[PDB]
Amino acid sequence: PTVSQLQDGLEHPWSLAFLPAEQGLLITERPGRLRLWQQDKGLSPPIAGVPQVYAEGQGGLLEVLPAPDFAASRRVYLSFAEPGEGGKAGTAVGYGRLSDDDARLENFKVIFRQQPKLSVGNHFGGKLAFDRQGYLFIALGENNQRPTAQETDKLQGKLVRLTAEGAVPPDNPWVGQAGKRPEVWSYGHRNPQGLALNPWSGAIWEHEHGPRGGDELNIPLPGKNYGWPLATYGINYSGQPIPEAKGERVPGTEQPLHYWRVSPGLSGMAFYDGQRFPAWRHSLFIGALAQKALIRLTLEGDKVVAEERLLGDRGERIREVRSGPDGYLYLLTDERDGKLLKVGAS
Ligand SMILES: [Ca+2]
Repeated sequence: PTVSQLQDGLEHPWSLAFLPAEQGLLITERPGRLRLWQQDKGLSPPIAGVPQVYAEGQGGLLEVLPAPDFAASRRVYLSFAEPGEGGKAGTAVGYGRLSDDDARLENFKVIFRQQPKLSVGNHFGGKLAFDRQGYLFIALGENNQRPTAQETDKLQGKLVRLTAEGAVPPDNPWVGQAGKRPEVWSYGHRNPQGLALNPWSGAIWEHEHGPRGGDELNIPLPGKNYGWPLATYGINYSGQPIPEAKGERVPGTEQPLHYWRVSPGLSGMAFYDGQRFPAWRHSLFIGALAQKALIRLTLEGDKVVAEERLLGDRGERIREVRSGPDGYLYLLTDERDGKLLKVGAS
């Protein structure tokens, strides 16, 4: 593949999002800054009005996602780790309006908070995605408290579906059910760092880290249990089993679409529906942090039929993957001197 380094000097960049036409790209730096990159103008100073964050461990400023109607509204959603009571943090999601001159995020306000707050630095999740109807999906980790992913009254280890304003859609699976959070779409997730709308089927797909082994790709269905920590393809970091695990397959829990017994460290995900590189059409691209590579899965409908590895000689932790309107892939690398990369098939 071809690789062009478009920008360096990004401190642990986490998310990118394209703005319309040639207006550029927004990029988050996990320590807590939002930037705008454009091909002629380079990288902006930090944009004003961004929330303060819990910038410890894996937390900080996470996803940036312009609203589907950004051209009209200039609305920009952000996810981030937010401090709370008792010195524990949790994920939060809000939005503001990017000013006409790109200098300031105006009137930022939180619309959703993970509760309770249980993290001391790990497993925020944080990816965001809109579906075809404009509903907002939010992927949440279990804050490193493994059993809470199974608990229906806790927002740990859940995929959440909200309206554009953060309200609960009345057809969410748990609405009206005692002891269950009505924001929840699916449960039993560990630490999801991939979330994307399949452009052909209209289904949200998700991926998540396993512990020592067992990273997973899922197609999450409403009200379904993805099994963490009762079911897993991984073990604990010590080499002992995860204490709560009953098996790789556990009845009443849904299997992953695809799994990796040796964890690449999945991060970022994009379906390729461009015209520039026809050989890449109907592929799903996923970053690998630990294995420092880009994964390409060939799809036949909902089936994964082949797995390819790219960029394995570059030595960069791939944190973010987006399919650009110009037909190239755009990546961020997770390092102190983090990079924005433009990647093509040849
Ligand atoms: Ca699972």
